[PDB]
Amino acid sequence: IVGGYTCGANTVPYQVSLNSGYHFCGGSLINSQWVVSAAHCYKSGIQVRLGEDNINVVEGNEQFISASKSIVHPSYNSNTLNNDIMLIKLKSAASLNSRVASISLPTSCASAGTQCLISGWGNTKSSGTSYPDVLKCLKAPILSDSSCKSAYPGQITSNMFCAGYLEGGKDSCQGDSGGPVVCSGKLQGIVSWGSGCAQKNKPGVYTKVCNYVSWIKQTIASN
Ligand SMILES: [Ca+2]
Repeated sequence: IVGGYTCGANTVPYQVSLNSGYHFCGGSLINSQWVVSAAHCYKSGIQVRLGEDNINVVEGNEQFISASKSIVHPSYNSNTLNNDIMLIKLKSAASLNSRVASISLPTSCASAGTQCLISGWGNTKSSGTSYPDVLKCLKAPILSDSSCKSAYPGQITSNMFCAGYLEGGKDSCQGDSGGPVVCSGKLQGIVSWGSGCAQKNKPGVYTKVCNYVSWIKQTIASN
């Protein structure tokens, strides 16, 4: 996250870190046994880390649970990043409390102008590299589809939205991918892609979760 603020420990209780020896992507806890992330974060050998603030220090609220199954969306396209969404089943259910909690799926899609919260452990610089150890947060609005398509001609599908600031300076970045975009208490987006981070006229692009609720629910019900 570039241009954000330190969230505070366990203030984003649905945020997960995906770990394969190191943090590589975020995700969101949607019930006691399932996480949603970005398909481009797929790899074998995932450990899901819940209850994290500092990802390099054991602070006492963590739960570390291995994945038993990963399911990339049937229509994910790695070249265009269309349908950039993946479900991960945990080997055992997490223990839910005030510091480790699920986030609700949306019943309706959010409109442009709605303010959302984006969070992650990704790079905090638009030029160069500095990775934080504690969770960072950013408040940002959903942009109109017309502004999004004007920023990224030929690249925005109906399964994507832009959020952020056309002036630049505040955005998600590398290492935030897979993490949550929460608006009015519901999961509306997944951190997916952008051109650099925090550049003028290049806001972040997010997977539009409301288009996937039926797939999510049916997949969980049968796996
Ligand atoms: Ca920790």
